[PDB]
Amino acid sequence: IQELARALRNMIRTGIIVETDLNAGRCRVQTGGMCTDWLQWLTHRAGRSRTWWAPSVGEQVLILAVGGELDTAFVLPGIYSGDNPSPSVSADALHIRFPDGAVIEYEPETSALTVSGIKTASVTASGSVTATVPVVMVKASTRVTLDTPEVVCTNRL
Amino acid sequence: IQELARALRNMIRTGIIVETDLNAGRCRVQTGGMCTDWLQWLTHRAGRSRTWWAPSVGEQVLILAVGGELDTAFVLPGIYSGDNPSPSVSADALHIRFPDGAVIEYEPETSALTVSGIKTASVTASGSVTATVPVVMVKASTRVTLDTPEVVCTNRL
Amino acid sequence: IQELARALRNMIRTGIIVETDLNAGRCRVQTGGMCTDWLQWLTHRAGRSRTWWAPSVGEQVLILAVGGELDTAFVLPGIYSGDNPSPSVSADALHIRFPDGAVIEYEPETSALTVSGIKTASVTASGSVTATVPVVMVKASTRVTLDTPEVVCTNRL
Ligand SMILES: [Cl-]
Repeated sequence: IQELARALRNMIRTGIIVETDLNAGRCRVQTGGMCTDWLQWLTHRAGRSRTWWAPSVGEQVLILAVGGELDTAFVLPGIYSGDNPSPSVSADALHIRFPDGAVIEYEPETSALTVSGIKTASVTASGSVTATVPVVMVKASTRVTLDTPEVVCTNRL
Repeated sequence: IQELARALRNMIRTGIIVETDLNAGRCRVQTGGMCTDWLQWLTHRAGRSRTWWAPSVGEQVLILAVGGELDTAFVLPGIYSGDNPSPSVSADALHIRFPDGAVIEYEPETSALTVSGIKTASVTASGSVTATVPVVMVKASTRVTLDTPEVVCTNRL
Repeated sequence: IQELARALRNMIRTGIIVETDLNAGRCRVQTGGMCTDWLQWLTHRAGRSRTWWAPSVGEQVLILAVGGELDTAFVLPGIYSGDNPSPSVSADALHIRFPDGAVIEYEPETSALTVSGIKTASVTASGSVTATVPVVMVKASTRVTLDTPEVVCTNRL
């Protein structure tokens, strides 16, 4: 029958985000000769842990229709394109490129953890922050301020 | 035929996690008028790099059936709900909210990297940990301990 | 009809990565009695933010065919296997295991943020890096170097 085939071909589609609604957490997607209604996108976690990282206009995605009584569809980022190419060719590295030019990266080849291209950086811990490593370098252009009752240097200078 | 249509509608479904098996890495999901058998969930990576971040009871997910000789199905988190709403409305930020209230976040708008709401924090490196930035502030309520043969302050006090 | 059923069963498949092309960002996958052509894989983000974390040979994945005029298919990691088992059983923790043995982990149970098993670690910020916590420990086997015009210890020693 002719629409079982229509339902099957529309079950999984690919397309481009054309509009986002950050409050609703929904987007509209151009796929084939139409633009979808407002669809939710899948995120990494939406349970006891919750992630948020909104897809952007121009981002290529899959659209998965559930069909049935419900008949909703969901958006799943993301697919590399000419406009949005892979930011790396590394065999094993996790590489994250933010639109401000910042990079978060771990490269298992050199075992190098890299954060760069940012302005601010804050860690607020209630108990302990420790660091255990042969060499530590701080290159402060302005000054390092040590707001504490106490600093123990263990040996020499 | 009437079950091609049944297979098609059951190919992609949405539902809610009702039980987890952390040892097996499987979950059961309520979808429509039934609860699935124990299904594996998809994770970010399961190769040379491996991720683990178990979905939780109450989390809304997609279920994707492979059909065929195999006929298995897999669970894919996650979809925002009333119980589990988006933890942010930020246009570009990666925002992670843990159930202990901790937040990991980078906001490209302010280029601010944020870790907060945690107790402990440990970095164990075999070689070098360096930090290159104009201003550095440490606000230790108790004390900072510098267990090293040597600390070079490069200029003044 | 006999190939609506063939299209339906081939719509969603599972298989194993047998070859990768890091430049093209494509992989070939063994599924059933065949190996696919070069298929793109889905990544976390491919928009204003862009992620890269290539799947590896031996990694079990889903393959999603879009059918239709396009008829392409996309690869979605990842599924735990005997070769690539879950690196954790933790109820709430995000756990990342790199092939160099490094671990990135937050465990909400103990509220402990863990980075370990790495060699290098660099943060390059243009403005501020601050840290706000009762206890701070640095255990430098070799030396800590403070390349700054100024360090203010706020009280005592
Ligand atoms: Cl992800």
